[PDB]
Amino acid sequence: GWVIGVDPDIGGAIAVLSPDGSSQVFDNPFVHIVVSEVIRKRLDTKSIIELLRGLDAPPGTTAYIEKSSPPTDGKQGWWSTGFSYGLWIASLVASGFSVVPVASQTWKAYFGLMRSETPKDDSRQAASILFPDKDQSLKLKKHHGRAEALLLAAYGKGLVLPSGKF
Amino acid sequence: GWVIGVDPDIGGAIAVLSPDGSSQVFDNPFVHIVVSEVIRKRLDTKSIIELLRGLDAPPGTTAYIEKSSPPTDGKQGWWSTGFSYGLWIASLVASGFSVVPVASQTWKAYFGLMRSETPKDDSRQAASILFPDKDQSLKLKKHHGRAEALLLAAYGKGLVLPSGKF
Repeated sequence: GWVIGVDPDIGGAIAVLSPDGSSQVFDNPFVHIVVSEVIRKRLDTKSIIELLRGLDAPPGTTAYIEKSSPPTDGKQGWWSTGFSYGLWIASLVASGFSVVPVASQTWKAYFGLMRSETPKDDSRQAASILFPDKDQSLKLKKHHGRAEALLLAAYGKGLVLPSGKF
Repeated sequence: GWVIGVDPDIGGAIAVLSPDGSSQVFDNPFVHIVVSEVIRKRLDTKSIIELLRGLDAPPGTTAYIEKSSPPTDGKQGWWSTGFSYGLWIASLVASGFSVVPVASQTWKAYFGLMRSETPKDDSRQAASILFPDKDQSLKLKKHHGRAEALLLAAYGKGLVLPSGKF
């Protein structure tokens, strides 16, 4: 009855949809790291795992995670993408959750965002239409990570946008 | 009293040194994946975790893992490197182990392999000198992953090569 959505990137989030209709979303924890004298962010492994071990989702809950691709930042931009992705899939399988990777094109096309002039903005609107109680948590432009994780869970659950304006 | 060494790559291995002097080494489990019509290998997350949960190393054992760098295969060659690395560090932290990353230059320089004409061959020799009971398991050229994992654990433990020939 539960479902999890994971935007695995820095700036991402993990969302939990419960069978009683309620939802939750948590920002991905991160630390700082200096790579070649440049300040980078890096996911916080311990905080992610402890977050997963504190969820109310029963073991076996399916986690829908975006398997993405950054090709204009190149080396150590794909290392970061694979690192964050490998970190999340391992943390989920170790917490008792089943993992289903979803292409970014797939969940965006389902919610009609594939060719959006404002993709991050529309995802927050689409996420607040599905979960109006998260409207506070989708206010800022930096909340598109929370929105993607919610849409990833909503796609995996098969939710549909109600008829109305966008 | 225990120590773990992890060559995180495909073709890598995980080694366990016990306080009674004995040692073990396991090949990294993998699956096949077709990426852009090309057959690739990819670490087996479930088999890695189950392997970690079956070790006799008590919780809190430090795991020394190589943090490496492949720059002549480029895109999706660094995604693979970060993916395997993120997969391992998450699987280790989730199994109760503490992680200490070690540069490839660091452990190679400690065992005098930094400027070796035959780096993979010498690592197997160095590993069989430290652990002669693994001589059978270091016979083939493809066993350099097992050797690296053993040397990673031997470095983290502070072992020294006895005086003698190489």
